[PDB]
Amino acid sequence: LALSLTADQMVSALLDAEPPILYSEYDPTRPFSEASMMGLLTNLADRELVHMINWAKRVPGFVDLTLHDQVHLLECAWLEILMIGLVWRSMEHPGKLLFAPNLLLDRNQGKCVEGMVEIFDMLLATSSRFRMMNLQGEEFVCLKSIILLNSGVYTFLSSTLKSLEEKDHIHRVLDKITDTLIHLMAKAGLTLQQQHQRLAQLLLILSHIRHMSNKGMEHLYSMKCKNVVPLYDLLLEMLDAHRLHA
Amino acid sequence: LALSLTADQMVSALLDAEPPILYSEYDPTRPFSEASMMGLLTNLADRELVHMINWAKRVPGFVDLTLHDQVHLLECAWLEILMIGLVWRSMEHPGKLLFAPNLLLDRNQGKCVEGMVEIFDMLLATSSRFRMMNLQGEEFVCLKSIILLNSGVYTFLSSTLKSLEEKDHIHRVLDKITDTLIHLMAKAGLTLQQQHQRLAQLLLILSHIRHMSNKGMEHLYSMKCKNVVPLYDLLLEMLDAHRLHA
Ligand SMILES: Oc1ccc2c(c1)CC[C@H](c1ccccc1)[C@@H]2c1ccc(OCCN2CCCC2)cc1
Ligand SMILES: Oc1ccc2c(c1)CC[C@H](c1ccccc1)[C@@H]2c1ccc(OCCN2CCCC2)cc1
Repeated sequence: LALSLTADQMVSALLDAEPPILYSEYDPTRPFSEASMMGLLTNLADRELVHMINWAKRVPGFVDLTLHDQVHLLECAWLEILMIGLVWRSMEHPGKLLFAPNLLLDRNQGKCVEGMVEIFDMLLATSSRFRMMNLQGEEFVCLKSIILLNSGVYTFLSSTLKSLEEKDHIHRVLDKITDTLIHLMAKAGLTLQQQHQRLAQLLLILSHIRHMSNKGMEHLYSMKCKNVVPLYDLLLEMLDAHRLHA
Repeated sequence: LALSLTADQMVSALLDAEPPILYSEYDPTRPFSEASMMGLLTNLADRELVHMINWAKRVPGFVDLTLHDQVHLLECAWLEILMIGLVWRSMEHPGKLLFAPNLLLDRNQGKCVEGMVEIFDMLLATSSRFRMMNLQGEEFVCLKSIILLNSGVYTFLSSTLKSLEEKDHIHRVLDKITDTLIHLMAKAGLTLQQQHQRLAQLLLILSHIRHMSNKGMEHLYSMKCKNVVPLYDLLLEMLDAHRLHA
């Protein structure tokens, strides 16, 4: 039961749920001139999405939702989630984006079309902002979970009784995550004022993350495959697990 | 001095700053068939922007910024600000959007191209959400001010000393607005837990507002004039006031 966790248990569950850090797939003994940067990043992102499913299923309360609802939330959120992870791992790399341990790019490497130089700079500024806030790992996992639960919660196109229950559940969990962030902050010695202030600062950054995702989606839709499985459909298949591998 | 206001003085200043509610301009004795819905809404939005300048100049701390910074924040925020106002005035109109007192549209009226039916539904859901939260007028003016100050704050493309001071000032004001929201909430009788929870719920809605603005921008850019003054430029002229009308 997600609504029964204590703050410590919420944090411990998020921390234990973290996905791995993957590597970009390229021949390191090959000229950099030769790689397609978008190809690299597309390959990486696509591998990260499988692990994002496994992560999401471990976010307390997520699998209490309907399959359809779980797909919708991921369909709305996945790009924000890739981005907040990128920005987290880039904190200790001022001026650079740590896409993977073997793929650290500066803004000059974002310029090869099109494109990214816009998104690049925005991602770097957000990384800068987290650096300046001394964002902690325990706060980061709360925020990534909040994105998962929140990004899609006002675009469910139903007001069925089931859909009211789904939303109410999501709002309860999100409330629990707010309580957890506040707890982390009191435990770190912050005054109540600084607690409310820092909570607000962190949530306000999620709106820049939304922006960045929308801008990035604009680029990705402007380059979309034709006779392909819709994302909803890829998401649904990865989420719609059997229990034969128990 | 904005940083010296009490919570009561912040609220009183925001409340006193509210823009007027304008009317759509059309011949009411003329078939509805004949109006261009986008034409109506474009005309209205453009009139509202002048008043948004006057509003913004009254948001404590805003005119302490540089002219360039004030233009940037408005350039990033203006569509979110029109939208949050729309959603506020639509609360008491379930299923309808109160663009103006003489222009209340349901989702079926959003369908005449293209387009809006997407944006329409999103705006209605946000209105629904505020209704369900019993959003208060005093909270609404805090949130609209937060959008003004926050939407553009991580896309200033400078790290000059002046630009560090600008950002620090913005963050201080935003902090003051957080304190004010918390104050409103304690004064309304909410427990501390409910205070943190409600603060987080309200700020999380700002990310849906960002989304909606981005989607709406996508539509507006897909219909842009050629030999026209850039928005930055229109904004700069309206903001770059003389003091000859004292
Ligand atoms: O950790 C990460 C790995 C890769 C990335 C990011 C984080 C941040 C956004 C990047 C981006 C750059 C330019 C334009 C848009 C986004 C890029 C990235 C590249 C490609 C992506 O998408 C490819 C399409 N793919 C098919 C279904 C799932 C997505 C996603 C993200
Ligand atoms: O209270 C309001 C008045 C009008 C509106 C809104 C709020 C919410 C967004 C609406 C919208 C509908 C469809 C697509 C996009 C947005 C529309 C609106 C229409 C047109 C707009 O922009 C016209 C361009 N104009 C030139 C410089 C300033 C903007 C803005 C908003």
